[PDB]
Amino acid sequence: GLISEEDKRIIKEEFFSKMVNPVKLIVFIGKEHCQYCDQLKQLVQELSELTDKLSYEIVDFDTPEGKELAEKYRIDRAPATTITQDGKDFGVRYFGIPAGHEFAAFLEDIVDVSKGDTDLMQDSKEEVSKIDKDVRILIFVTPTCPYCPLAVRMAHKFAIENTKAGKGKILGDMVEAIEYPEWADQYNVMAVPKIVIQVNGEDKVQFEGAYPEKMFLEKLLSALS
Repeated sequence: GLISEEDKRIIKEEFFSKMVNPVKLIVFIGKEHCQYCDQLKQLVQELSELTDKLSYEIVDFDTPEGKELAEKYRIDRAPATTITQDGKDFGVRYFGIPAGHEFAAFLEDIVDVSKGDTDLMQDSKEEVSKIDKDVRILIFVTPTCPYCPLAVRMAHKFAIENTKAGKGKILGDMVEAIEYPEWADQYNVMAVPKIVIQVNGEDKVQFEGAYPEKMFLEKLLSALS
């Protein structure tokens, strides 16, 4: 009972009732960094039981088949969850448990991936549609940070539109800092959210705070230079 019966009802009528295409949550789990693996596994299961348009699959990252699946979905470590549209990679990932304020953002991502659509401004979709370089966006957060979801959701919408444009080169990765301290220490994460925009594997831009759509995009674009 990780999710109460009342919440299940609310999740179904407020979120999953808007789903269109089936969504599959592919969760990679290994023997490292997963103090909250049981909750993560129980979580994706409880959500999947809410609708026939949502399913999950727990993948063992510590095995050769698991590693290969990880490569196909561009996942380099576990725990990690990629929200796919019936297996199709949209670059919407969560590294760690989506607890606290990140829970609602997780639910919305499922819907947006189901619909394969976002509410970004037209100007922003047109720009994001032109991006043709491997872009990885890290969003360091904590379950307690109320603004963090905004940054996670913004990067994810960028990933979705870039997938819709037929590029599929933008990866939006929410990183739960409490579970990935070493990774967070790597970018001197203090205040959250902390955004790191990488192009072709190398860091190019870094900032703190949930930047509005136009400014977040401005930072993404400058990173591509």
